[PDB]
Amino acid sequence: EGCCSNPACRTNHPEVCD
Repeated sequence: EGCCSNPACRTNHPEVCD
């Protein structure tokens, strides 16, 4: 996926990766 690594794109919206 595309935001599940950089912890800051993840924590913004995480359901689009985890």
